[PDB]
Amino acid sequence: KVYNDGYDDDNYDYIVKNGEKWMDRYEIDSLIGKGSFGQVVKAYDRVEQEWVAIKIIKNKKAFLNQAQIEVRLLELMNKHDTEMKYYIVHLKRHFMFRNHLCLVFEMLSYNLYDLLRNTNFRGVSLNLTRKFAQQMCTALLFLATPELSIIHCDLKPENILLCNPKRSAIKIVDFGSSCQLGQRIYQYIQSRFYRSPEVLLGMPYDLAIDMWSLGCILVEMHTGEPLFSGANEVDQMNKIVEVLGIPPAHILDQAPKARKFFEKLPDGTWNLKKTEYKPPGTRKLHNILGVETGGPGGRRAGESGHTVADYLKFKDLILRMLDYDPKTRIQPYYALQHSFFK
Ligand SMILES: CO[C@@H]1[C@H](N(C)C(=O)c2ccccc2)C[C@H]2O[C@]1(C)n1c3ccccc3c3c4c(c5c6ccccc6n2c5c31)C(=O)NC4
Repeated sequence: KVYNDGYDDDNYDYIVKNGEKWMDRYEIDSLIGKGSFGQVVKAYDRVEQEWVAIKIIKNKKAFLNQAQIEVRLLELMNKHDTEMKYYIVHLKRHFMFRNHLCLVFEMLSYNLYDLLRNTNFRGVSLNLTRKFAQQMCTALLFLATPELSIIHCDLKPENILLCNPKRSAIKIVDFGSSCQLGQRIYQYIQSRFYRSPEVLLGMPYDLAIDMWSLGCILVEMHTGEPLFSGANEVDQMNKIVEVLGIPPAHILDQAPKARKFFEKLPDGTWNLKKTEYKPPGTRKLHNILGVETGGPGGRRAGESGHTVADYLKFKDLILRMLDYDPKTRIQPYYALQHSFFK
């Protein structure tokens, strides 16, 4: 039982070895990430004299073909001149090495989930959250470039990395599972916590599903907990409704999976199917954010930049991101014009 001459394990993953030299160029330091696609390695590039992250794709057609699509999107994105591209992780180059496709990315620092973990899931300031909010909106404006029209499709704290551990600059990484506007190919998409209503109801969707994700992420960044932490899709929708109420009838009348979560009563209105929740719309975002009670858990009482006014602008922006209708849900260009960023 030997795989690819001893270089691979039984999952077609490359057996990583610390200190290994590739092509008299890359000095492999250690394994820093792992996934179904394969592995991510820290390394030093002798030619450019810089630390890089090498994503080593499994030696398997399924995963190689997926990675070739990633490479297309990244190169497509990195070609565009506009400065909005410096919120996407840079793909420096790619190559084949002992039958594994290898993507060389710039090396970034911690991810926003690490950040939350350090606070013991109590969150970061509204002032830091604003900075992240603006940069993420700018990155979405970029993905909305008509010639790109890219749906990241899986936005979450662990996919948003800091450039430098002492600055607020962030970049979105991992477009491996990244949809693109067009004919619908997929329906089970996004990570559950950040999955939009249109996806849950099996409806048409577009770039607006990333905006939904962002709304959930920003609240999470300031409280430290996920806004909608569903253990399954029923739980997920039920938690969304707690805060936002029953979705509008005109959406549910069209929703193919409306009946997974709701029933249409004889009077024509929609209610939740019974399955431990607060009534629709009664777990108010106002109170989740602690608008008038000194922020979440009162921990921001007396910190500057956390007044009622400051919280009202943030709350308003968030609600416009969590619009049930993806046609009127706020768009990136308008997000950046909001009072919360002035
Ligand atoms: C996005 O981070 C992933 C890894 N997660 C976030 C996890 O394993 C986590 C899952 C759940 C909860 C917490 C972490 C961290 C690590 O490897 C992963 C696979 N990666 C990928 C995957 C796909 C494309 C690009 C990357 C990168 C990249 C980097 C990266 C990392 C840098 C430093 C430490 C860890 C680390 N990682 C990185 C990573 C990177 O610097 N550039 C691209």
